[PDB]
Amino acid sequence: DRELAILATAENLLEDRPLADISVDDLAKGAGISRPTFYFYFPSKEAVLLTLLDRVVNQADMALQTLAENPADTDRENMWRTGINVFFETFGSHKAVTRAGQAARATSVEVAELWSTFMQKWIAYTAAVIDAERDRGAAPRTLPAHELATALNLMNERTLFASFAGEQPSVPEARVLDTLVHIWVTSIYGE
Amino acid sequence: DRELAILATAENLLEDRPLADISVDDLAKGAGISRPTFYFYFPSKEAVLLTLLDRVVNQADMALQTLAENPADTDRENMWRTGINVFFETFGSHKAVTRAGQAARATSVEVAELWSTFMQKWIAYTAAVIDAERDRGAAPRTLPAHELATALNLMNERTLFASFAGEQPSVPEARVLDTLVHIWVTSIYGE
Ligand SMILES: NS(=O)(=O)c1ccc(C#CCNS(=O)(=O)c2ccccc2)cc1
Ligand SMILES: NS(=O)(=O)c1ccc(C#CCNS(=O)(=O)c2ccccc2)cc1
Repeated sequence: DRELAILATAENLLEDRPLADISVDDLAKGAGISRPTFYFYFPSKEAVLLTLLDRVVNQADMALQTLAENPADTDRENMWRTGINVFFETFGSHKAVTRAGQAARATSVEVAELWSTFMQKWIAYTAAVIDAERDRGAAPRTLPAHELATALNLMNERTLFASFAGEQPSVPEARVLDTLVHIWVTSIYGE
Repeated sequence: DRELAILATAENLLEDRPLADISVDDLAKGAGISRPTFYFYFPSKEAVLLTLLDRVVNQADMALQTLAENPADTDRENMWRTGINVFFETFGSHKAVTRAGQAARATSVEVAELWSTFMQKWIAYTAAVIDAERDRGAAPRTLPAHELATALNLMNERTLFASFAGEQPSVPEARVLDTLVHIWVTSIYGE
């Protein structure tokens, strides 16, 4: 729609500057519409970022749901690698939205609640798979599954974001998947 | 000095509200001085937070240096637990400064560089101990030591902060030390 044009303009402009340096008039100009026509589709530039983040987070969530219903036929290391890779590829494909979404989180209760809702879902699913692994006798009963899942998911949130944002310090982007898979597998399967 | 009174006032006021909701006049009033006398000791409320964070970070750093020179006589699990506990106790004792310091980081190049400098030091020290553990034949040569160290330190930064800030999701504060020690020990010693 013109809606898609506003979203595409915002994702494109977030690649060279922060949301603070983008005006409603910048987004309108980019989408070939007026300022008031803009305000028809979205109440604020903040609402545009929220919609962009919602789309990225639901893409990750739907990719993980697809994988959950369609297990890869490989060893347990390559199965965790496949699941972590959903997040690596999805957020890694939308770095500017990921970086601006993380920033907004301090300032936007809707952005903070969106990230919180999905992190709770992804942790609950992580804990359920660890529990299944313990029930089949492949993983030892060590930490409570939900607490282990929480820290592994927060590790991935922080470590993926540092790599994508080029922070110092960070794991290089070409090494981060293998780094996370090692810590997940040793911490889930180790005595 | 009056310097200490300004710092004590700022740490006390950060326990009930963010830096954005504190005025230079609030800090002056709390320290029993005028606004211009305030500006003698610090150029901005931002500079007060930077000094508070600098003190907290250097307290952690000096506690870790003391431990490094004075190894506990216990198994390797309790030794990593002792080292992680420096961070748990130091930042956990200064939650309001930790929370405001993390926030400022998006907005303050000095705060971002301070955290970055110390994270690089703590990762370099973590990697050196893993390497020593591999050299003595107690730890297997798995991931590159520096990349493993990076992700474990970023895990701790994020997970400690979520617990302290009461985020959803978070590991409960009374379980976070044990959760982190499990992941460090299994990921450092596991094949
Ligand atoms: N947001 S996050 O990056 O912390 C994260 C969150 C969750 C997951 C996951 C998962 C598990 N699904 S599975 O990999 O298909 C699998 C199936 C069966 C046996 C082993 C594994 C990965 C990452
Ligand atoms: N900022 S952070 O929380 O990620 C972190 C960073 C670094 C450390 C540490 C450490 C290692 N020193 S040691 O524990 O004394 C030890 C000595 C000998 C044998 C095993 C261990 C802990 C935590």
